[PDB]
Amino acid sequence: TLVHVASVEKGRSYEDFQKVYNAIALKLREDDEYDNYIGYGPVLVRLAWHISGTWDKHDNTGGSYGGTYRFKKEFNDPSNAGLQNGFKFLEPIHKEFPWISSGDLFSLGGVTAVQEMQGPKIPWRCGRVDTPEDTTPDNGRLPDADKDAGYVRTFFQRLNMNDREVVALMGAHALGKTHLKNSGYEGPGGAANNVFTNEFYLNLLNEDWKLEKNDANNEQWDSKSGYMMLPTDYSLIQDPKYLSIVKEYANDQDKFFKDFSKAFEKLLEDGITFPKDAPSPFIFKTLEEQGL
Ligand code: HEM
Ligand SMILES: N=C(N)C1CCCC1
Repeated sequence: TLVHVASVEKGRSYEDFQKVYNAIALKLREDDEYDNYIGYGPVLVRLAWHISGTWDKHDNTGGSYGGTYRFKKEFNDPSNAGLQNGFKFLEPIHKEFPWISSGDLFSLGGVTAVQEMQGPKIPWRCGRVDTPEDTTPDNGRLPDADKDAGYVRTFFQRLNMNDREVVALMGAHALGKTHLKNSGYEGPGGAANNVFTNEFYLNLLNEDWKLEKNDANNEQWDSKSGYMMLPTDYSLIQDPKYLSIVKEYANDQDKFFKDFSKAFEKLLEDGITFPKDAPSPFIFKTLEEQGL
C-alpha cells in the first residue's frame, strides 16, 4: 500500500533516453553471436518482464520501480536463471549512462529489444528510483511453467492482468528459447526466432503437438518441426476463453501488436504513480528510423 512516485532523473528529457535506447540498440546489433546467433533481444525482454513480474497489486511490493534485481536475493532467484546474461549486457550501458536508474534501464532494455526486433512501438516512461536492499521481494513471485490455464489466470490476477492481457503478453514466447540448464525445458540447440511476430499463436494453432518428456524429466509439448511449448503455453489452447483470443491474434498481426504494446507498457509501469505533470510517455525511434 506503498506509494512509489516517478521522479525524472535530474534535468533529463526525451533526447537523453533516446541516447540510452540507441546505445542498447547498437550493442544489440553488435553482439550478434550470443546464444547461437539469437542475439540478446529475447533475454532483455525476459529481464524486463521478470523485474516487473514480482509486483503484487495487494501491497505494491515488487515491481520495476526499485530496480531491486541488482541485489543478490533477486538476481539469484531460481526463476531468474539465465537473466544474468541480460544484466551483463546492460552493465556497459549503465556505465556510459550512470544517471539512469536501474528500473529505468532494465525496463528500457525490454522496450528497446522489442522495437529493434521489429515489434510494435512501446511507449515508455522514465522516473523509476532505486530502492534499498531490504525492499527486494522474496523469491517465488514469478510463475511456474508446469501448470494449467486456471493457474495462469489466477497467477496473472496478482499483476492486474485480464485474459486478453495474458494472452497478448504470452506472444513474447515467439522470442528466444528455453535452455535446459536454466529452466528444465529444452534446446533447440541452435538459433531461434529473434523477430517479433504473432508466430507463437500460429504455431499453437497449426503445429502437430506431442506431449513428451525432456531430458530433465519434465513434460513439454513438441512438434515434428522442432518447436516446443511449455505446459502453460499450451494451456492457452486448452482453455476455451484463451483459445478464442489466440485465434484472434493468429489472424490479426496489427491487433496483436497494439494489444501487446499496451499490456507490456502496463506490466512495466505496474506499481508506479506518475505525477499529473510528469512528462508524457516517450516513443523512441528505432535505429532504422534514424538511419543509424
Ligand atoms: C505463465 C507465464 C510464463 C511462464 C511460466 C514463463 C516461463 C518461461 C520459461 C521457463 C522460459 C525459459 C527460460 C530459459 O530456460 O532460459 C521463458 C523464456 C522467455 N520468456 Fe517466459 N514465461 C511466462 C511469461 C512471459 C511473459 C509475460 C514474457 C514477456 C512479455 C515472457 C518472455 C520470455 C522471453 C522473451 C523468453 C526467452 C528468453 C531467452 O531466450 O533467453 N515470458 N519463459
Ligand atoms: N514456446 C516457446 N518455445 C517459448 C520459448 C521461451 C519460453 C517458451
